[PDB]
Amino acid sequence: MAFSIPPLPWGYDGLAAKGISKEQVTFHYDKHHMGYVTKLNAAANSNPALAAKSVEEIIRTEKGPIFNLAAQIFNHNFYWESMSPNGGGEPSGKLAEAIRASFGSFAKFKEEFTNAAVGHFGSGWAWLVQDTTTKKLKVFQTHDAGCPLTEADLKPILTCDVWEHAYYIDYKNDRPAYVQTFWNVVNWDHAENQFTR
Amino acid sequence: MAFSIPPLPWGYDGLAAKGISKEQVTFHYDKHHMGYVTKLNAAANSNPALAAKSVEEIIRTEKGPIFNLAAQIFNHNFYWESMSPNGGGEPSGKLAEAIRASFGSFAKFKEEFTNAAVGHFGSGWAWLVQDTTTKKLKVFQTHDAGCPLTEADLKPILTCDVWEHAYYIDYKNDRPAYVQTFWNVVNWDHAENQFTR
Ligand SMILES: [Fe+3]
Ligand SMILES: [Fe+3]
Repeated sequence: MAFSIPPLPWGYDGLAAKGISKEQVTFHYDKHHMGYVTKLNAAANSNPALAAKSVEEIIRTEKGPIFNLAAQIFNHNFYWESMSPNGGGEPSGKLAEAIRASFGSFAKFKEEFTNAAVGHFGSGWAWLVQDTTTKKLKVFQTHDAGCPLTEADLKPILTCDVWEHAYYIDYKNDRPAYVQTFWNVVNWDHAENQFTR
Repeated sequence: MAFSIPPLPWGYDGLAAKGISKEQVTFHYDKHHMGYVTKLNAAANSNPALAAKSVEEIIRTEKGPIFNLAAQIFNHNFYWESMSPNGGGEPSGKLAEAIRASFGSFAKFKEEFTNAAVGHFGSGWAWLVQDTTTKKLKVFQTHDAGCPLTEADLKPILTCDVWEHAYYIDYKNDRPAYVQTFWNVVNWDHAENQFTR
């Protein structure tokens, strides 16, 4: 039973106190996120070769509907880890310095990331990524199930899901208020560990 | 103040007895549909030439965010017309015959359209269109704000919005159930009129 996903890092109701409700997290994880696993497992049932590949291996090598499934699996995993009930505020140490050295300031990064997340048209993802050659951090968008892992030199640090299902239950059309909530839950512990390796 | 949209053909609660609630229609129309109009009016404020263009002219000639706004305006206008509190069932007369002449049967058409609507990944639109050269009817998908008017010989007949905001209030993740509701409100009167010209 080929593919699985980790449990939510902080439980179904983990972000309720900070603006992402138990109901919002339940539909998103149980229906959307697990739905991809379900569909991937069905594809894997008749293809032993596919079943033996990691989600990351699939993202790097596959195309079409099967790519979208693995990509969405990784993106959602990374999304839940990008948030915490103890998130928010600004980072410190290595990451905070790197943000300054790439964006000029935290405020400027926050502006660019907000503008990317709020401005994305249709279904997609706002990322903080690092260029592994230059070591520069950048804001980076993907559309639909796009994933920075398909680009040779990009290492994801953080992501915010901006598909409508990520926020529709709590925020309806109001994605700006959702993104403001993302800033209150953003997990700098996870981001720092991604940055460091 | 340059652009406007028609009122809902059948009122905010018009489809509530057939599976699309007042709430769902209110957010879709008041927030999403009218939101495009507001954003297009802001672009038109400083650009008298754009302000004097029809939405269809913009769809055929402009590119980028301004295209997306006009195309979404047209597409949503067409969507509301594509439904009716008196819709559902099967067409009659000229359109019913043309459906048979293009798909082999109404059932086959319905299967193909349902598969398109349900299967569309990310944000988009399922359409019935006519090729104005061959006269043949086809199921045709657009992604994001894509609009059949950008292709020379396609005339739209009907559309179902499959952006998550179109169904998320009433149906959450369950797009299949939403598409089944679409079949109960589909407006053959609008379809027939688009077909005949
Ligand atoms: Fe999602
Ligand atoms: Fe819509």
